[PDB]
Amino acid sequence: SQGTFTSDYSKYLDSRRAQXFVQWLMNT
Repeated sequence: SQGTFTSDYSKYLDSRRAQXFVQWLMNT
């Protein structure tokens, strides 16, 4: 099963996506 490295990397990717969304929400 995915270890801490892979799971933490996925949380990092999720953080990038969520920040992506934050930016989109402000865009016009």
